[PDB]
Amino acid sequence: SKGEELFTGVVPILVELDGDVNGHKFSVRGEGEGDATNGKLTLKFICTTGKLPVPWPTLVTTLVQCFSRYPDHMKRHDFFKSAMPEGYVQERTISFKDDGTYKTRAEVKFEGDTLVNRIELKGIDFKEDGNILGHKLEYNSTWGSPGWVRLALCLTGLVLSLYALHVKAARARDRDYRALCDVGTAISCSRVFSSRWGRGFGLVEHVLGQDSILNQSNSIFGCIFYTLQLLLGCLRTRWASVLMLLSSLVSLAGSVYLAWILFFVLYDFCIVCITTYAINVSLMWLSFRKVQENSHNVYITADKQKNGIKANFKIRHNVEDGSVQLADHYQQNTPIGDGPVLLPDNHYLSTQSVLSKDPNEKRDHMVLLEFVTAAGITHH
Ligand SMILES: O=c1oc2ccccc2c(O)c1[C@@H]1C[C@H](c2ccc(-c3ccc(Br)cc3)cc2)Cc2ccccc21
Repeated sequence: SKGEELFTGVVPILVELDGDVNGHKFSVRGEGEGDATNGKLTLKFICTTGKLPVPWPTLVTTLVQCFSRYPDHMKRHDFFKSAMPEGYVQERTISFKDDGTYKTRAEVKFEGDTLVNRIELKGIDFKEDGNILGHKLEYNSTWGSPGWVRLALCLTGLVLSLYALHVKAARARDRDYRALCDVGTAISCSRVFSSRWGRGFGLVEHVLGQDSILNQSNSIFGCIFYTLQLLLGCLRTRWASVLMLLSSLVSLAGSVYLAWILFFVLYDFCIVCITTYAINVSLMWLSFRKVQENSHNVYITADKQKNGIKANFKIRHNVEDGSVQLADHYQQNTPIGDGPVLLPDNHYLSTQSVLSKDPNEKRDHMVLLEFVTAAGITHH
């Protein structure tokens, strides 16, 4: 498109936002530059009116997708640049799960040589004690609380594993030892932990032999697994999530095997064992949700009725208590001008945002670096 010529260099950016969230009025001004050749944005935003009444992370998506890097084989699908310099109107509804909603209307267009994004934001139905108005979101932390749920699951698993280790040793030292989980008759955790399936899962010896250092009491692996699940729950990185997921998958396989041993080999309804299986299913589901979460591609489709595009996507904001706050985004873009625009095939934008602080800035502010690449259409 002709608009493309406006983005091959470095372009100055002005962002102006007037907002009202549950009657708390505020204004933001941002300035910086966009480098669409590298899909890169660098901006600093200031709350001009005082303290921002919502967390800065919740405004990132509202505060110029014309600066996305569209690979060359996708140049025909870049609506945003094709609508320039005349610009486009961008409207969103952002639904914060179990909380309020933002509605935004922005005009994005060139004024002289500056790409200007002017935005009106209305927020309603937010909870004063919630994560948004209550300022409970992490700004950019790389480590934090694991959350009450993960903590309960992992400490319970760890405590049970430690007790199983203790039980195995005590029963090895006294045939008449009775554990708290020795309920009687057909329920003896002592017998379970003392069986060959209680060491190396009854499998290690058959691959690594019985001498191996990996042929440890199951509860040792349990201690390690629950401790690492909790510690990885303190990390805010993709790789910690993938590790949690893979280890949960292993724990799933092992739990099903051990349950089979319980019911068809040992004939023992081991309540503490079943409890660890339930904890393992819980952690499996948590790591599954985690891996899903925060991928956050912006899914774009053409809206021929408005000569524009629509998009939808999910943002996950880390909460200081270790939980996550979903922000479900619905988006529409319509050209301001009457000249031709590109209507794309289905695709998505992959976005990475880095939030930081200006050590010399005393006003409430956010420094933002952003990298966005178009994808979702195979180059073949
Ligand atoms: O101890 C046991 O003896 C048995 C002998 C016969 C039949 C059943 C069992 C039994 O049900 C287990 C489970 C094994 C569990 C555990 C949980 C997770 C992992 C683990 C997960 C992922 C990765 Br990666 C590595 C290890 C290992 C063990 C730890 C544990 C702790 C207390 C009580 C029971 C158990």
